Amino acid sequence: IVGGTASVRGEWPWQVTLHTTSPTQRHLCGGSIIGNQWILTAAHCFYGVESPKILRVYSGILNQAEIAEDTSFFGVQEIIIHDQYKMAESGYDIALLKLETTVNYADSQRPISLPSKGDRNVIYTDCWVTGWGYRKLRDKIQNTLQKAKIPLVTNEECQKRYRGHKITHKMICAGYREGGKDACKGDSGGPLSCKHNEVWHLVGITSWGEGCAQRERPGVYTNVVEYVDWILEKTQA
Ligand SMILES: *[B@@]1(C2=[C][C]=C([C][N]C([N])=[N])[C]=[C]2)O[C][C]([C][O])O1
Repeated sequence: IVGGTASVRGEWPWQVTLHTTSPTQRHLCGGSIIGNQWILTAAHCFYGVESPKILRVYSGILNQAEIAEDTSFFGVQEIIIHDQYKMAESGYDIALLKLETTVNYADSQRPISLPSKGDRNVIYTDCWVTGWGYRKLRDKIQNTLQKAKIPLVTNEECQKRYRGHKITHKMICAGYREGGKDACKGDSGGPLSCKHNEVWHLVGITSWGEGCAQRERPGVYTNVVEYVDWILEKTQA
C-alpha cells in the first residue's frame, strides 16, 4: 500500500495473508474471508501455482512477524479460478480458495459481506484498500498491515486514464487524480472495503494498475458485485 498507515489490530478482520511455501515461505497475496471455508482473492495470484499444497492462509494477522513455523494456518483444499480468466488486465481476475478446515469466527477473524445487486446505485464514500504490499513500485513486503482511504472513480473517468485498456463494467477503479495513495505489489487479491450505513462491503479485489500511486492512474479492482452469482454457484456444493 502506497501512502497509507498502519492498521489497528483487528480493524480488518476479513483480511488474510496468503503465503506460498515454495521455495521458502513468503507472503504471496491478500484475500478476504467471505465464508467459513472460503477466501475470495485474485486469480492472477496463482501464476505458476500448480497445487494448493504449497499454500497457507493466515487469518487474524496484523504483523507478518506474528507468522512463525509454529503459527497455525489454514490449508487450501482447492483453488477455483474463474473459467474466463486469462490475465488481470483482461478482467475476470477472481478466484476462490476452499479451505481444508473451517474458520472459527472471532473479533480477530470474521467474514465481510458481499455487495448486493441492489447497491449498484449506492455511492460509497468510505472505501479503503488494505494489504502488506509495497510502499513504492520498487520495494518489499511490509510487516504491518497498511490501510489507505481511497475514493472510487467512475468507469468513464477510469477509461480515460487507461486508453490502451478496456475498463469494463466488471471492473471498478479507485484513486486520487493526483495519486499518492494506492495498492501496490503484494496487495493483490486484497479487499477494497467500503462502509455504507454502518456495514462493511467487499466492493472490489485488488487487481492491477499502471505503476503504483501515480498521478492520473487509478487502481483497478475486480467489481465484486458482478460476481455474486458466480460466487454462489462455485461455493454451493
Ligand atoms: B499483486 C499486485 C498488486 C498491486 C499491483 C499494482 N496495483 C496498483 N493499483 N498500482 C500489481 C500486482 O500483488 C501480488 C502480485 C502477485 O501476482 O500481484
